[PDB]
Amino acid sequence: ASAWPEEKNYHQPAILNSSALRQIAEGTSISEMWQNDLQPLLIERYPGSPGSYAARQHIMQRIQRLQADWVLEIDTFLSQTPYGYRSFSNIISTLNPTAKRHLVLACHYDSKYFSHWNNRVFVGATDSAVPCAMMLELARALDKKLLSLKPDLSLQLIFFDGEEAFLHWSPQDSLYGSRHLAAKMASTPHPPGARGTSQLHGMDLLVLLDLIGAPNPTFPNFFPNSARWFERLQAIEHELHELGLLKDHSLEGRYFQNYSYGGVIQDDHIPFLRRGVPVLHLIPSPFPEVWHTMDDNEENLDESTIDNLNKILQVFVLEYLHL
Amino acid sequence: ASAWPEEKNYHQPAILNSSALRQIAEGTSISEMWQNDLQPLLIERYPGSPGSYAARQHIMQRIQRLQADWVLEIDTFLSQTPYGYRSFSNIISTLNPTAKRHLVLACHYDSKYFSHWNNRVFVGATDSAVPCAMMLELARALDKKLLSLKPDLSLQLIFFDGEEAFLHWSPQDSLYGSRHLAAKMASTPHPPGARGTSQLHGMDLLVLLDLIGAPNPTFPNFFPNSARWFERLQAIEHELHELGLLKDHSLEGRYFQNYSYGGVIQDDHIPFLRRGVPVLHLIPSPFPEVWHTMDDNEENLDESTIDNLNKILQVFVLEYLHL
Amino acid sequence: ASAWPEEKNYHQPAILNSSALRQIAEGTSISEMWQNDLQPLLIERYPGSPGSYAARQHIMQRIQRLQADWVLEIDTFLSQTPYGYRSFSNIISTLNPTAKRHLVLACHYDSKYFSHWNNRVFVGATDSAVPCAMMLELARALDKKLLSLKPDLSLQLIFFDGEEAFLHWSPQDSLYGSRHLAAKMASTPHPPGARGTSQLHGMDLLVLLDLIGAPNPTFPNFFPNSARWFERLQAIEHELHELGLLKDHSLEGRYFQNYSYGGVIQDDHIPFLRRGVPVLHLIPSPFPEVWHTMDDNEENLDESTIDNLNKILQVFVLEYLHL
Amino acid sequence: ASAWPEEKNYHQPAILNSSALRQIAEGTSISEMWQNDLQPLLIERYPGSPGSYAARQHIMQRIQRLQADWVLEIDTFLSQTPYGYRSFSNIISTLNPTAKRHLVLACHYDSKYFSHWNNRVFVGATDSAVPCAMMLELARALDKKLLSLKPDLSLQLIFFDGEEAFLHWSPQDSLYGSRHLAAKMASTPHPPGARGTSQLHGMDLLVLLDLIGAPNPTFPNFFPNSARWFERLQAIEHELHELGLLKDHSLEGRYFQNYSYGGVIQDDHIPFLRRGVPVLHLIPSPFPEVWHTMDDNEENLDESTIDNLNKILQVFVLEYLHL
Amino acid sequence: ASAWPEEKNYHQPAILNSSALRQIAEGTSISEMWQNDLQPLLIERYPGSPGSYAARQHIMQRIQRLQADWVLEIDTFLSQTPYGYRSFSNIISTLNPTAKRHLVLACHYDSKYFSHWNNRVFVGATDSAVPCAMMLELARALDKKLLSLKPDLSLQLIFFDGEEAFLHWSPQDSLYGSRHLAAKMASTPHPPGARGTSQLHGMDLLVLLDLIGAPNPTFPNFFPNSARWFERLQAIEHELHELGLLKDHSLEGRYFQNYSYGGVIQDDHIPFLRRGVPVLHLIPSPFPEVWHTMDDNEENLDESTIDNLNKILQVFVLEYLHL
Ligand SMILES: O=C1Nc2cccc(O)c2/C1=C/c1ccc2[nH]cnc2c1
Ligand SMILES: O=C1Nc2cccc(O)c2/C1=C/c1ccc2[nH]cnc2c1
Ligand SMILES: O=C1Nc2cccc(O)c2/C1=C/c1ccc2[nH]cnc2c1
Ligand SMILES: O=C1Nc2cccc(O)c2/C1=C/c1ccc2[nH]cnc2c1
Ligand SMILES: O=C1Nc2cccc(O)c2/C1=C/c1ccc2[nH]cnc2c1
Ligand SMILES: [Zn+2]
Ligand SMILES: [Zn+2]
Ligand SMILES: [Zn+2]
Repeated sequence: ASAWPEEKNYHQPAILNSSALRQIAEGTSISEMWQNDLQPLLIERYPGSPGSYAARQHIMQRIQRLQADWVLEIDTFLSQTPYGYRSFSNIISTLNPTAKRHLVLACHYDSKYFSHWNNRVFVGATDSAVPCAMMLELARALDKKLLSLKPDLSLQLIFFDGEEAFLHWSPQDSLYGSRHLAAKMASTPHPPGARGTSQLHGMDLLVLLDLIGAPNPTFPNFFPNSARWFERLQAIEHELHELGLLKDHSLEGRYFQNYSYGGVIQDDHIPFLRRGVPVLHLIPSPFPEVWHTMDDNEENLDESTIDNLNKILQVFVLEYLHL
Repeated sequence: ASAWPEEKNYHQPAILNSSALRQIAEGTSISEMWQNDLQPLLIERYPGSPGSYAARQHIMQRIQRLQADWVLEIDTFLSQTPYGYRSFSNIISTLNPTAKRHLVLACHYDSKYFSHWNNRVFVGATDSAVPCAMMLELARALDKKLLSLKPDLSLQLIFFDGEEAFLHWSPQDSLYGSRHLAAKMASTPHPPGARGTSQLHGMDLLVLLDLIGAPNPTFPNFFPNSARWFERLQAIEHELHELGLLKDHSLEGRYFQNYSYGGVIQDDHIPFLRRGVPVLHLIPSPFPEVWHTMDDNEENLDESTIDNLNKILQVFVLEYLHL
Repeated sequence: ASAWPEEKNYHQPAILNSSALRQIAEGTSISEMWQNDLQPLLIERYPGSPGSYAARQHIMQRIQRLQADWVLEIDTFLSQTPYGYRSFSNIISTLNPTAKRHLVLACHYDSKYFSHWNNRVFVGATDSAVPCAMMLELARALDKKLLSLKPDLSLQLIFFDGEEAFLHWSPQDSLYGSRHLAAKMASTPHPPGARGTSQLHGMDLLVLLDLIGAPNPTFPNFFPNSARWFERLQAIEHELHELGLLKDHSLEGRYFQNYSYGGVIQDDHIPFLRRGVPVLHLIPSPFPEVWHTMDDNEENLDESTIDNLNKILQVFVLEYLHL
Repeated sequence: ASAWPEEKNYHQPAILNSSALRQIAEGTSISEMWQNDLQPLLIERYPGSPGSYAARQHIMQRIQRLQADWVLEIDTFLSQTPYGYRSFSNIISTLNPTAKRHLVLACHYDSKYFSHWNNRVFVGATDSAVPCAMMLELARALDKKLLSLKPDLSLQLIFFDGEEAFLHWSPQDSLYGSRHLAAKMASTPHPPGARGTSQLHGMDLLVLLDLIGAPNPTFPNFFPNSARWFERLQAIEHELHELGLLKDHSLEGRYFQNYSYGGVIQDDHIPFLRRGVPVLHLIPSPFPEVWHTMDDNEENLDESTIDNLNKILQVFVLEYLHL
Repeated sequence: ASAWPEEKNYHQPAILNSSALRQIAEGTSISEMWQNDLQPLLIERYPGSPGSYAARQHIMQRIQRLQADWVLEIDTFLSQTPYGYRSFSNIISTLNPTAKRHLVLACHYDSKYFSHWNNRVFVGATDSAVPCAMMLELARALDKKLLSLKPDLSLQLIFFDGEEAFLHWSPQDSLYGSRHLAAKMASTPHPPGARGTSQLHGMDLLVLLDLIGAPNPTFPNFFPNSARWFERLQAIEHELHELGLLKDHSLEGRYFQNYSYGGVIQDDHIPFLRRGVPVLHLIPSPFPEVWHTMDDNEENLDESTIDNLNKILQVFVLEYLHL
């Protein structure tokens, strides 16, 4: 072995000064997101649907148009399901695919499948369209600072397909895209040429976005080995606050509260967690009230909470990457 | 047929009086223990390592020098790993190894393997040198009373090796020591000649110590089939306090708070829980802030708390045995 | 296929008005239940025993004599245990077995096995003799209304056998009755004739009653996919309070409090949960103080709480069933 | 545990006098079985299909009409498959089901699915329509004698559904009818009321036919626990050959040759074999030139082979049973 | 999915004229293969070793210089072993990779590991150097005719890696490279774009050469799904002898001895077998006397057998592609 698989345990962020926090907050627009990034994602988009494709395309078009040098893979692939073999398509977007080490942001871009019911269709605006767009926006806003990557550490985005069960939740039916990738990754050597290290050794932290966009969200600290990064999220919230750069926000309705969580939620982090990647699992607890109902729509999203999280998330990242 | 494997559900402590308690609190010396028992254990001691043999060795010397008739074993064994085959040696000390029934205290004596960082070394002072020292001090301090063991019950210690993961947490990369010993014990008639009962039948209660020594520990009540025993710790802690025999201690920071914990922590109790041994898992929640950092060192141990838990554990254990 | 299996996902209660609720409250008798439904069952009744058969007869008898066209079946089977192959018998009681959708109420009629000790016997009053009697007392109290059934939806009761471990709680030694019937039903097409849908697609909801009986329960909201229905028991609890209809009750000692839970409890629901049946697990957290003690007897049951739960549950059902 | 489930190991044939053998070989018509029991099933019959339902009904026509008190049970059921849950229906015809012990003859009434090709359809003459017809022709030919069952033994036919793969052969995609029924009978006390003796116990021996009906076939001795029962066929072939009653039959081309076999064949006996039911697996070895060909049709059946095997078999049966 | 996946089942060879056989048999030179392909590969080449690279590199150069448009992929991939992780590389030479249906030839190119014994080194000449060679030679011999592929059917060579155990042969420790490719192929839509047909579905038949190059070898016919292609290897054998294009060859020691085998040989075909690929396993039985000995070397190969085979294969292939 070498020892760069351990740099991640000692990596510390480069915190920002008020002046620079001001720039980031100004730097993101929730209304360009609602419109250019998000509103096209609010379609049925279950696996194999024409929405999976148009969403898939959408996602790319919007990255493909930034200036940073995003390398875009489509891991199309086949997996068995209760209704038989079916075709899935993960989207990986990478800066510096040799960037030996990577911080990874991820969501799922699929939407559960439901029959239409009294003319209503499920689009998951929280589950998980807001996370997709949040990621899209982050690329957009950080684009100029992200150019400065031509520590051997860059950023990677993943939009998994196939997160939701088709019929009914169970290990055998769920997490199609991330069960695949987790494993295809553990058996790809990194960097090219390596001999005992995989692409999983270069995932410093997997930051997973799930179920985001409802009001009054509260995220637990799930794992002890990413706690310190959670504590950063706390602090970034507290300070963006104390400087007036959050909207409709108060410390008694914080998002990241130093309460921990008992059990585990299953999600696209599990395939990775179980292989030892450190996961920062930004899923709120309790779930949104509209969870897995046709009311998980745009009408019930909370614009101001998304905007605040964009700013929190964009800071955490630049801080982690020392940009 | 004998039903002695049930005697454990109806087992009651013989609770102690305020003379007795004063006497115990008197005859335990956090400062001897710190010098004589724990300072030797504070070295890189991952399985393999010279540390490991030193510690193994240390542990046995300080037991061998006490008067009661301890019987130490060194189950050394092979088992597969991500880095190929490797060798582990558990330490089992036992009084009265025909004591049909045994109360068992236990911990792990390895230290996790970490490369060296800024010429710093991971030595695991709470994970888990302190528990090991605590156990060794308890045998010391109780020695003259343990002699009494020449209800057919006695005490037994175990110091597991290979609790930690070599690479990354998983069923397959962890608990090498305890997984091994739980099997070998499930398959060993107890008592010699028995036909249907294994040594696990003889394990009353497994008290397992992990992650002790940091300030403001809070120990959940994890299992309903050991919860009256967790009540006794609550009650011991209380009296030793109302009697003024704890140091820097207040009830607003009790250690045993009647709080119930969601999930399961993974640890050396697992192989014995899933086979039906009761466990009193003295691990705190949340873990210590220094967990699995190079800061899990001696400078960050709280003498006073460790000393308080000695008294508590020592009294628990005498009450269990009726000494 | 047809979409009726999704109906459960949109199904609303037919909430009842004050006068209706006054009627229901007056319609159930806790003492009748106690005398004629529950005292028969407080015997040693573990699988095999004379108890098990006496208990089994007793249940059907008491069902048999009602006016609604209940269809009792037995389902004797055989399963391996750590003492060999022993023989079990589940009780099903169905209304309108052609009712494509059923709401299911279920509990467990076996008693854990213990050696007599001090000439006492484990009879499992809360675990789970009381829940059996409540389901009984609901079939009686609601009989006139339940007759109306000659939305395609009716009610099944299930009394499971062999819930408890024979020696030691493990996946292998536990839930004999429910792992049997989960499977049996997942492989019985429903409605007869169908080609893609099982008897489980026609479980709207499984209400599992376990460990009810003791003073001061608190029931957590275990699952998001049944939370709306937990909320309804919150609403029922409230309104029946606001109206005088509960005894020795205060809202600061509510039964159903919006408190979600950490890790999963294992119980007859699991063979169903993981096949996708939404579950409502009316078990308390913390368990009763008498859990698996000989003291789990008649003397330690709060008749007054059980009465209050009888009423809450009886309403919950009429509201589901639109009676 | 009791005796009778061991009788099947001490069981001996009533070897039959030269004369009666004539009556037997005289009372079976090959062309009645060809027109009346066989040509009906020479149709597409994969499961679910119209052919399936037709065949299942044809089979019953014939059994139902014979004088003996055959007890018919369809066993419909559901199971997961490479195209999703699908439904399956075994057939079981039983005499004296109170008869604790049953000699059991079995085969598979489905056809394997193929697209069409050349406007040609796969029908499974060998695999396994002929096995089926043979069992019918058998129950006819012997009905007058079977009638005598009003040792506690009797006979049972079983036609399995869904033995063949939907897609490709795998333990997950095959033997749907036998994996099922094995389990259903493993879990079924026999005789009614029993507490340790399943319905497999009373399976004396399992004669499974398969791919029968091409010319010049070879049946290896497969299992030691039935080689005694194989030797009798070897003996039965001989003596019927020596006595003139075969047709077109060399002894230097016997059907039952001494010649053990190396590996196993996967077939509807596995499930019943893993659980220790004595099997007699009349499948040829090799397989017919036509196997899983469009040509496995009626033109390439040899009337004489089949007629030869109906004689052997029916004598095998009557000897086993003491008629 | 449609039906082209079934074309194989009905695919027929374009048998050859005795004019052509000569034309072909003339066209292979056992001696150039012997100094141009075979000898380079006779080197230590277990996985990870420089000989592994040296051999891999040799394989391609030769295919590179060929006229056809062979498309060599390189499947470097990482897997777990008893010595820990380690890297591995499979070679995939393909033609018309858009050819939906392929015929596939394979062997493994690694060599078992051994210590050095009295100055001897293991180079599995039999195992399986010759096979790498025989396949290369075929690609030569026929290139001009392969050229004609620009039914949608073509050809593919696969040289696996890590076929040989590292230590003690076992499922977990063998076929590293083929287990990895069956899975990667199982999950890769073929053709590009499809929605339920994998790359395995294009494998019409996998021809697997192993342990070839001793004298007088008997290849059994292992599988019924491919016996009709074993018979073609007879027909071709037997006709080339009587035409005299075989050397040192009697028809009293034919290789393809229509003789059936019992059990299954574990080898690289297995992962492909249990996913339903049709396999023609050309591994003699018994294995060479040299097997897994220092003596499995050039000295003990039989130039004449090898050339012979070299001729049957090439014919078989030409007959499969109709060329
Ligand atoms: O999909 C699901 N079906 C369920 C049925 C019963 C209980 C459950 O917890 C679930 C469930 C969980 C879940 C977890 C993360 C998710 N992210 C987006 N949708 C998400 C869903
Ligand atoms: O070793 C570990 N690596 C992890 C990565 C993510 C989450 C985790 O809980 C762990 C973990 C757990 C753990 C549990 C009990 C222990 N006792 C002593 N060390 C202990 C460690
Ligand atoms: O049976 C059990 N033996 C245990 C030993 C240690 C820890 C445990 O949680 C259990 C346990 C659980 C349990 C769960 C649900 C039940 N419902 C009725 N009895 C119940 C018992
Ligand atoms: O169905 C099958 N598809 C295969 C593909 C490759 C190799 C094989 O051995 C098989 C196979 C076996 C088989 C076994 C018993 C049968 N009884 C009736 N049809 C039968 C078929
Ligand atoms: O590797 C092996 N070790 C064994 C030990 C005992 C019995 C066996 O059949 C084997 C064995 C089989 C085998 C199969 C294909 C091979 N190709 C090259 N080596 C090959 C070896
Ligand atoms: Zn640790
Ligand atoms: Zn219980
Ligand atoms: Zn070999």
